[PDB]
Amino acid sequence: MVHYYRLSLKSRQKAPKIVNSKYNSILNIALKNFRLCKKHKTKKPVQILALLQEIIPKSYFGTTTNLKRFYKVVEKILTQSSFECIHLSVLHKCYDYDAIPWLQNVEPNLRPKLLLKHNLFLLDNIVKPIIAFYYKPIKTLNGHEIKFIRKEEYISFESKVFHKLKKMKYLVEVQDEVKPRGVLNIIPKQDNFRAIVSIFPDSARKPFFKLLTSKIYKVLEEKYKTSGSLYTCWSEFTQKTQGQIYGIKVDIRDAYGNVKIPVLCKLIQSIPTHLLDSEKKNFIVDHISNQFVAFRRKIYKWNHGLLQGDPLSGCLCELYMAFMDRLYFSNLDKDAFIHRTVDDYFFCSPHPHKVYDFELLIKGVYQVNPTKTRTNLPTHRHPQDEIPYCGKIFNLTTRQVRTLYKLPPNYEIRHKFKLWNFNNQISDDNPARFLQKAMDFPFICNSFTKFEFNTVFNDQRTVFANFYDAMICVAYKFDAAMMALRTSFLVNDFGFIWLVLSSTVRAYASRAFKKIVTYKGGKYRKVTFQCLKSIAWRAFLAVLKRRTEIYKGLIDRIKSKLTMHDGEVDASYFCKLPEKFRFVKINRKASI
DNA sequence: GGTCAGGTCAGGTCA
Ligand SMILES: [K+]
Ligand SMILES: [Mg+2]
Ligand SMILES: [Mg+2]
Ligand SMILES: [Mg+2]
Ligand SMILES: [Mg+2]
Repeated sequence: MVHYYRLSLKSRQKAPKIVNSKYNSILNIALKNFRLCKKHKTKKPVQILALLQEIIPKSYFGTTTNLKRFYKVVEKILTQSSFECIHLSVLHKCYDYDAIPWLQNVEPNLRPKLLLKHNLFLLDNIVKPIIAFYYKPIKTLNGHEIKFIRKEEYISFESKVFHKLKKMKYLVEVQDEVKPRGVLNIIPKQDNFRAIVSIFPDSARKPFFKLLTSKIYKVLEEKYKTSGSLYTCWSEFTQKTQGQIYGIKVDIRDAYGNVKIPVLCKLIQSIPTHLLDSEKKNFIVDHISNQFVAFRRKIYKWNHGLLQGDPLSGCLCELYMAFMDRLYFSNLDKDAFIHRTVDDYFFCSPHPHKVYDFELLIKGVYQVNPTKTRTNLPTHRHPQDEIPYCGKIFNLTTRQVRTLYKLPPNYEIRHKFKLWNFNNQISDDNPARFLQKAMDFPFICNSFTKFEFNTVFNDQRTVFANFYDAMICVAYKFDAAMMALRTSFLVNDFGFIWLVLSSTVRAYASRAFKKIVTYKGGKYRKVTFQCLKSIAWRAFLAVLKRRTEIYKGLIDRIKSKLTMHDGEVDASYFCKLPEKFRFVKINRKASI
């Protein structure tokens, strides 16, 4: 059946004027207060919990323990992440039914269900609605994190930039009631406004879009020869060049916006008809040449480049950019190294003047964002030996590369992991499936690759560092899952935890070992399987020590094989958790 | 049973 209740406000319901006859009269006073609360002054200092304790009479809850149990899930909603869920069970289970006065008159057998129902009501009709009334939730796009802005200042931000967009031709109204492709959302991006579109779901045309994008990636393969895998690029470049590596990374400003629809349409028509049929060709071009979008119940045309959020703008922008930089890429200096994922260029060469020339070559052809550009060039004001590109960190001097992590200060790492799956729901009495499914290798698979475990251009100690960081991530995921077990499963009778923990350390060590042996490097000495597993456990402890009273049984059990080969490993790094992970917030508390 | 090939689901990466 269904054992999950979703935390997102999306599923909320607009409160009725009166209680529905099914629910008890008590709720109405809450409802009344809610209306009063909505009418109440919209003071900018606002805490959802305080206002919420006023509108909801405590008498509904009866005892303070019952009330606190309910406001715990309210707090969870205030601190929610995308896709997060709780068990519906938690809304009735372990509630002191003797305290609830209105329930006391009713027969005990029906008390849970009724309670459940009523609790459900108050969340969908009051809690989620009032939160949505005072606050607006926007995805940070860093993990599953959700930032809560005051509704007023978000509407002012979105309308400010909406007028800043109507004034310029970027957004016009074509006003012929043409069907909206999707709804435009404006979601803050530091300085930039990052305007995107949530397309409306179309299942009938989705296979056609997939066919189209497949054909376009095939024209990118057949023509404009693939630039090559970044791993082998870096490998051959570091092996062939012995001198100091000078490199620059540049971020194209509004890569999708500044594409020219006329040029891209006439480029789409250029494709030979056997690789793309002319009827399909015409579809591609009139799709991208006519982009119609619904804003505040109004429809507008988008005439600035490729609309972001489309199901065919990515492959098209790649087609455009890759064709457009063919001249440089086709033949450069044999010494030189260049690579672009999408909108992000990375160029390294022994000769500094060449890197300088490349910066100015790209800067003239396109308009860049100058804060995002990173280089070790002496002429630049803040040269760095470590340059970040494609979710990795390349140190040009050391020639070492390490996984890049994006953890702002005060960031709560629990956001990074999706523990709840509404399509495949685990019952509350099956904690083992939840914890296991959380610890399946697929989530860290990206970091268990050649790039991070190769020793061809990576030092052995840097291989150790990458694996240690990956295991730290795994452990934070484990701890988050444990908290989820305690918050919603609430299964106190749990001893299966250690089996999953140990099995996962074993298996991840095996995977990293098998990928490390396959991509043996010249810098490779001897790499223990045993001390790799031991490093996994020390990485765990670095995280579990953050909640040592709650975990002390487990951590003391862990301490009782940690045997660490080669003198280059400092070994201080493995005992103390890295500085990046020390300040991430592992306790959730309502900040609104 | 042991491979494959297709398909599906899942969680992660990049921009
Ligand atoms: K960016
Ligand atoms: Mg970028
Ligand atoms: Mg960009
Ligand atoms: Mg991660
Ligand atoms: Mg997915």
